[PDB]
Amino acid sequence: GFKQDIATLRGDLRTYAQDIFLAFLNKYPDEKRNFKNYVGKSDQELKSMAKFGDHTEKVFNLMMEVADRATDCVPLASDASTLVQMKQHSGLTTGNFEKLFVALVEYMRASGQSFDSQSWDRFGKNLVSALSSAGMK
Amino acid sequence: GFKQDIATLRGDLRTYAQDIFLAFLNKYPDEKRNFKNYVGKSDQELKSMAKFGDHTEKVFNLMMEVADRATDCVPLASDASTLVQMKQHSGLTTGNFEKLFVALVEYMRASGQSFDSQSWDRFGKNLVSALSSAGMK
Ligand code: HEM
Ligand code: HEM
Ligand SMILES: c1ccc2[nH]nnc2c1
Repeated sequence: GFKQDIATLRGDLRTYAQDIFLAFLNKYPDEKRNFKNYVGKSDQELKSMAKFGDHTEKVFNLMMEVADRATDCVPLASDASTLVQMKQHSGLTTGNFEKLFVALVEYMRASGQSFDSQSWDRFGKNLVSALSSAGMK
Repeated sequence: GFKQDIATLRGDLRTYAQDIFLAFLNKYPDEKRNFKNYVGKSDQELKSMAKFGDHTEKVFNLMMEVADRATDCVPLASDASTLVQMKQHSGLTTGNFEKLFVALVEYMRASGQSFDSQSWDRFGKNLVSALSSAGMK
């Protein structure tokens, strides 16, 4: 279930982080505007750069902490507030997060492994509603 | 304390993992008997070898999970059974693990941060005793 999936992702976090972030950028090419430095590069070109993996790994470490602290796939309000207030997230809206979790669930369903894709879809929806309650437009 | 230290290490895991594992190999150079490929290499040459980067990341990803599942720095018996039975660990004895943790604790004490070094010393001793009970020589 959801708790085991956190362990699966953590066990090979740098690899999963890169693959899931590429699935997001490829599904929603207009989202690369938040990431101007990745424009004009294929998947393999992005992965060869240490900065890409370094950054994504740190992102997914925080995502897994939020997921592990959730109750029944409902994140804590205090974790949603951290995500809203981070300077790096200034001017994001909840739709950016909605799209990230649609891509993440699609990746899990195509992987042919035993992810609890329903729990992740629910986590993404509950994270969007928590971000709005914590002040994100 | 110990739980916060897991969060500290996870926030810069790649760099902490390679640095601690290098501290282990430089304190105990005979431990290269298990890593014949690492002979004749400086730290900066090891860091640019793909499989050094791979073992080391996966060592620390899993070690952080074992730490997180522990109670008062005592690991789960099931976690010890998994570590003993890994086909990659067939040539190992508990002394290989003891030495890793002696190096890890020395690294934390020298860092000048706020690690709970005493807790990591207990965790390494308790992991060793759990590995023995699970079947490691
Ligand atoms: C639960 C979801 C998310 C988490 C856990 C998260 C976490 C983080 C973290 C930890 C960093 C700093 C990483 C580093 O040190 O390099 C970061 C940076 C950033 N995030 Fe997110 N993020 C999330 C969702 C998003 C989304 C949906 C977007 C946009 C589509 C976004 C855009 C950015 C940008 C633009 C940066 C700055 C790039 C940089 O580090 O220079 N994030 N995020
Ligand atoms: C808590 C401590 C440790 C954990 C959690 C751990 C975990 C792992 C993991 C997850 C793997 C698979 C890595 C991969 O192939 O990508 C692995 C392989 C290995 N572990 Fe460990 N390990 C630990 C300690 C050690 C120690 C102390 C030694 C030797 C002194 C050792 C020697 C190996 C060797 C030789 C392999 C296979 C070849 C290699 O990865 O270079 N491990 N270990
Ligand atoms: C994937 C999901 C969230 C992110 N925040 N910065 N970079 C990210 C990549």
